[PDB]
Amino acid sequence: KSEVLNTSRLKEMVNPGDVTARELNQKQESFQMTATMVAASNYNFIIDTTDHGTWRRLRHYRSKVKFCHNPDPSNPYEKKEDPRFIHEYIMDPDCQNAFFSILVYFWEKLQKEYNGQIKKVFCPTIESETEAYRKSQDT
Amino acid sequence: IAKVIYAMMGNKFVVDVDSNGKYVWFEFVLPGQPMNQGEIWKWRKEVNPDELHIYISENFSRVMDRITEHIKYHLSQPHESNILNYYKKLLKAFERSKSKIFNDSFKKGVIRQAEFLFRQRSFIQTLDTNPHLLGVGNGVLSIETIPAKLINHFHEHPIHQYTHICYVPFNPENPWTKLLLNALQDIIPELDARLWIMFYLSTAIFRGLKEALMLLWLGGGCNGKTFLMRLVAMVLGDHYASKLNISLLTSCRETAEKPNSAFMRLKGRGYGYFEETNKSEVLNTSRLKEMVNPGDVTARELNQKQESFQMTATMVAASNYNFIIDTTDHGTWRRLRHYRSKVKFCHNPDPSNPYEKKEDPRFIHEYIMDPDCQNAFFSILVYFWEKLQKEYNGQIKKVFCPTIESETEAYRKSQDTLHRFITERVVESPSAETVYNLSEVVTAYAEWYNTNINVKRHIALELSQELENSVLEKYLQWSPNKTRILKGCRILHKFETLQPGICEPKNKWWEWSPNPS
Amino acid sequence: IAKVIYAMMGNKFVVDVDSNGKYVWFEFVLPGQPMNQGEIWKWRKEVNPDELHIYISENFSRVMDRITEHIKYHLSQPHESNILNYYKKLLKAFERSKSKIFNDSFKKGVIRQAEFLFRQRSFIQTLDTNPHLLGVGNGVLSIETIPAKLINHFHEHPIHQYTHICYVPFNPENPWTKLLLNALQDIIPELDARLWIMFYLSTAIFRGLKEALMLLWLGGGCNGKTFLMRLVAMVLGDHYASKLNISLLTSCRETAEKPNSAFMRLKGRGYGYFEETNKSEVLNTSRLKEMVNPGDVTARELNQKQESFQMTATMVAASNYNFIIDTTDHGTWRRLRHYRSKVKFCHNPDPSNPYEKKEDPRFIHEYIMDPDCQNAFFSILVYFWEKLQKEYNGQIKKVFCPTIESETEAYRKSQDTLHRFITERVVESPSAETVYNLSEVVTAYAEWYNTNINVKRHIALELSQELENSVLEKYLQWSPNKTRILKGCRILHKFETLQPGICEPKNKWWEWSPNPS
Amino acid sequence: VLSIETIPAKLINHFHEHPIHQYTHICYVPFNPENPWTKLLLNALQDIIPELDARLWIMFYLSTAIFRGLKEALMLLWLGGGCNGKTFLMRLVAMVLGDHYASKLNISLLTSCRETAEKPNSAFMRLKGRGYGYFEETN
DNA sequence: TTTTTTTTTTTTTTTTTTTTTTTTT
DNA sequence: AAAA
Ligand SMILES: Nc1ncnc2c1ncn2[C@@H]1O[C@H](COP(=O)(O)OP(=O)(O)OP(O)(O)=S)[C@@H](O)[C@H]1O
Ligand SMILES: Nc1ncnc2c1ncn2[C@@H]1O[C@H](COP(=O)(O)OP(=O)(O)OP(O)(O)=S)[C@@H](O)[C@H]1O
Ligand SMILES: Nc1ncnc2c1ncn2[C@@H]1O[C@H](COP(=O)(O)OP(=O)(O)OP(O)(O)=S)[C@@H](O)[C@H]1O
Ligand SMILES: [Mg+2]
Ligand SMILES: [Mg+2]
Ligand SMILES: [Mg+2]
Repeated sequence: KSEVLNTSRLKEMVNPGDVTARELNQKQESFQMTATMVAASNYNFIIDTTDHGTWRRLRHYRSKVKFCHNPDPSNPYEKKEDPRFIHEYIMDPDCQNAFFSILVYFWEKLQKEYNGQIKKVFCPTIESETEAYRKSQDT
Repeated sequence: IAKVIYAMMGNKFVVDVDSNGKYVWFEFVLPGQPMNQGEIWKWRKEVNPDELHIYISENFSRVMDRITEHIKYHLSQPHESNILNYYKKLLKAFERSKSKIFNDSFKKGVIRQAEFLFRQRSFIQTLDTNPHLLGVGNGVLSIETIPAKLINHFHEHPIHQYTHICYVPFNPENPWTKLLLNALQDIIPELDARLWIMFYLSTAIFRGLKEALMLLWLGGGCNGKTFLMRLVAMVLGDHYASKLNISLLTSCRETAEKPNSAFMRLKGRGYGYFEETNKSEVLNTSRLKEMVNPGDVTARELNQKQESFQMTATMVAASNYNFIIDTTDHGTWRRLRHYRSKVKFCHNPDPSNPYEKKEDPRFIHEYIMDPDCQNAFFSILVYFWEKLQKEYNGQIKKVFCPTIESETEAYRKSQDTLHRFITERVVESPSAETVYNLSEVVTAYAEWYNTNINVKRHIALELSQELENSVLEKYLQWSPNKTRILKGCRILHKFETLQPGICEPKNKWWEWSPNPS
Repeated sequence: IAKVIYAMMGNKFVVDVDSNGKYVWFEFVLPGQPMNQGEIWKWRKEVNPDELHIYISENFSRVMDRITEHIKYHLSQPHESNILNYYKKLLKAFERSKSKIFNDSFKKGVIRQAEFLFRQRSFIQTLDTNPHLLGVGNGVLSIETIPAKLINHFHEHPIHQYTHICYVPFNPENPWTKLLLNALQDIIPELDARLWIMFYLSTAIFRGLKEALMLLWLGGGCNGKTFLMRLVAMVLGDHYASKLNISLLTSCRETAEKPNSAFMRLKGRGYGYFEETNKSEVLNTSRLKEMVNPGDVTARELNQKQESFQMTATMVAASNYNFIIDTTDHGTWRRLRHYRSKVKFCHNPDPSNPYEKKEDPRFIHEYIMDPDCQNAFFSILVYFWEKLQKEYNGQIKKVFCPTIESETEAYRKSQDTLHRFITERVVESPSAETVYNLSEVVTAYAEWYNTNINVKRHIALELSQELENSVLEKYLQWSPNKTRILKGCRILHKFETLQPGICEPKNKWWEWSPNPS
Repeated sequence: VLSIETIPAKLINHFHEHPIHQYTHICYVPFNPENPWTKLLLNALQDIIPELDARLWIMFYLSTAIFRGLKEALMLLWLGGGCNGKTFLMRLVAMVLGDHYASKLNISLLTSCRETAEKPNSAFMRLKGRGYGYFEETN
């Protein structure tokens, strides 16, 4: 369901800096994280803060397609599921090869255009959906 | 010597490095050698190659004597000063080396050296990967093609796990098979439900990817569900079937990350069953969807590091108490199935109780100890899986059964506290309006099922939208301050008042009948 | 050398690999050698074959001497130039090899080499598996056929565990047997109950699958329960009996924490007992029915992995505090039997108290360390087991005893909080209408026994169906809003105002009397 | 080694065959009331407990501490106040008997209020072979 | 209830081996 | 000087 969270080890992983913590059964060595984070859910996240910096390093979106097994013409923002589309199509290595090619091509496009600055690109939906969250989530 | 031995008996031994970095020897079993029951025509794990140790001391001696004989024969023929000293020195050195093969330190060194020669890269991780091969007492059974082929001869399949249940082709004429079929028909009266449940159970033989379906059905207190669960688990074997904790799904409790030996279960297993519950159990997403979907999952080796094991076993949960489900998502209530039994065995069965019969006290205490019973059950399961493959091509969701998915949807119409409150307290009484942002309604609903159903921590936002996920939002506009105030209801308390506002099989049912069945 | 040794005395030793992957040595004990008490005619576990080391260093010497005579005897007879050098060289080589056996490094390698020759596959897991064989002080006891036969000579039974109680044929004329029979009869005045209890205790000697039955009996505060409980365990031995903690059966709800050692009892133990409790306590748990049933169970013990073992033992729970039973499962009630003691030994026994006698201070403090007491008592139990097999063919449920199952069913009519409340506030006062939905009846029933009986987490199921599982459903309808509103009755919390609306044996009882008895 | 098998007790200071290994470092001598220490202890002991019958009964109970076999189930607890000298008597016996046969256990154990689940417990141990257990004051 | 006990080591080679120079062929 |  919906989850409540605020700065609870949030900014420590948000920033590209360095943190450190328990290492299984040891003390620590170092944590230089470089991985992109994504958190998709069907329940609204509860945030209770007004820090400008936290909202600065945040993005929000909301998809509008909810496929149905009985899709009528009156439902434009949904279609028919393919049960095998998730159950299979991942086992075929050719699918991963094609997806990897797509990812490499898109990364090269990003490097060519905005030179590695993800925030340099402009998307009307992006930020707008994020500031919409800012407009919300404020008791 | 290691090279000679590898060239000599090298097709029978395989050495591979374990997960801990220790070399392990595997032996290929053949008839006519000391062995455990049911371990024929397939590989086994060996601590040290003992029979290789006796082999290097027994069989190599004949080759040694052949070399000695050849040397002596060459010495016999007339020659020149070469046989004066060279042949004699070779004979002396070879004689001194002959006894070396018997030395224990020498033998250990030879074995350690030949570990590298017998090394075969990429062997452990490809063990039991084929799901169409199942280990059996009389060899290996292949279900890749219909009909399934029993292999009792030489092969090259990487099969090591097994069960000690000998396999025979499905023979309905067997007395034990007929008795089991009749008993199974009696336990579940409906033909269509019987067939559907048997087809679902036959999927436990397979070990590959399967459709994400969960079976959970109710039954009588003395129904006999646990008999079927224990029988299936016994027939499949420990390596493929294991008894998981019913509460596990009901209560996620500690995270999988937290040391869990049950998390090390479901790895390679083909069966996991839930025991009877002492009472009704509530569960929702408490490691539910993780066990539901067939995707690969991690593997927390108790206190050790975090592995990843693929899960494919069939999960079944049987109880005499219902289970509390608190959710509305269609996806969760689309990979579940429900059924209810109707047989409550009695030791004084009057004619006025057709939906029950006399117990057999020895039906559970014994009748599992007979190996013939497991053979018959295994044949039945194999035959049913073959029938499913023939008809629906492995698609369990494709088979139709009217009584099933009807009890399931009936259960879906139940186990919904929100609808009870709706068509108990507000519906049929819309002729008023008292709503404080539905917050009063949320609190009333919460306290209502706190005493009515159960007490638990609440979140205001869960009903902030679930109210619109009902028939309540038929009249809900909002004030200038929004507040989404409902436009009609009546908060009712106490008594108040009503204020204005299938076909029976002919002789055989295992024959499945034609496609309509 | 190892080949010669195995061909010479190889039948006396067996080498098998343990579960941990370490070779283990087993020696068969024969009379005429040192041994621990009660370890005759059966296999024993030995870390190092010490008797073998002295055997290869002493007994093997004479075989060496026979070689020494043979070579010189052939040397004595005149021959050609072969005896000039051949016999001389071999004799020098052999005498050099003579002293090699007395070396230590040489002997270590011999033992390691002989581990392959003496290896016997599938030997540990088939040890102590036959339930009809019991290790006794004077050999091994077989209860396969009536009468039970004691084997005290050579055999091939794979038996390793034992108890140190020497067996003698049952003699009722023995003074210890006479005293034990008299005291035991006085302990339980009822003949039929005495017959029923002894038969149940007789199954403890068995080590195979048994009828699922739980014994618990009540009575006097100082009856003498622990005397009989201690005697059976002491006689039947530690290897087959264990002290079981009551907290395991009375754990709150959790199945097990990640390690568990107490539950790993009953692995080979054929008997476990439960003692007096601090106070009346509830025991309705998962283990209430999970442990009692003959189905196999699995658990983990710390470093030991999470394996399974068949529960094979008889459970008895004697106390003076009545156990709080709260369930409606007829299956659970099947496993349980109840009895009440009626003897309270007193230090001032007057004739006006026939249901008691004088204590014997030395009855428990001593009379146990005497081996003859154990031998006589064990004979009594063994005789009973043969007798029970003769009459009821080893079926404990089919034995008849009028006083048992009568006090038990009277106990069943108790420990029913709901039924007690039924004829307390609503029944006998049905002429009113003050019954809302079942939630209010849940609350009303909850608050009653909250102080009258105990506090408990009142979940919905306690009356969501028990209303139909009662006598109050005769008038149970639902409104247009459903709600299952009862037709109503005088709830009337509290009770204010009125409510409107055997045969004594002649001289011997172990003779059991004829079949009716 | 001191033998209490037969009356009177006999001391073995020569060769024998009894498998005994544990001991205490207190030398044994025949009981002589004429020793100044024997009189000194007896006088103080007599003053500690005034009643003759109680004095006899208590010390007869404590005399069983030498024995190491099975004993009748008797629990002795008694009340005092202030500097009553109770600690003196328990402490004297413990060292006299020695650690191999006497030991001190947590007073909480006596309370029995604490309950132990499936978990290691050490204070329950140490009672093997001993013949004397003494406690102290509580909160 | 982790917690710390449990785990998990943790000795792991070591001796030896060979030679051994002398001896005695 | 080479083999034990
Ligand atoms: N086909 C059958 N013919 C004869 N007896 C049967 C048959 N099927 C079941 N029984 C008996 O009826 C009972 C089966 O129901 P139960 O086993 O009591 O129900 P359950 O689901 O197994 O829960 P349990 O076993 O009570 S914990 C057993 O006593 C069986 O021996
Ligand atoms: N048949 C008998 N003849 C003589 N004395 C007996 C007999 N049976 C029991 N006693 C004695 O009477 C007492 C038996 O009752 P209790 O021992 O007080 O009750 P209990 O169930 O044994 O509880 P505990 O464990 O002994 S405190 C013991 O002192 C026995 O020695
Ligand atoms: N028999 C005795 N002869 C001489 N002095 C004694 C004797 N018994 C007790 N005392 C004195 O009284 C004191 C003993 O009392 P305490 O040991 O203080 O009290 P307790 O009851 O043993 O427990 P504490 O120590 O007060 S918590 C010592 O300081 C002794 O000097
Ligand atoms: Mg059952
Ligand atoms: Mg007792
Ligand atoms: Mg003091």
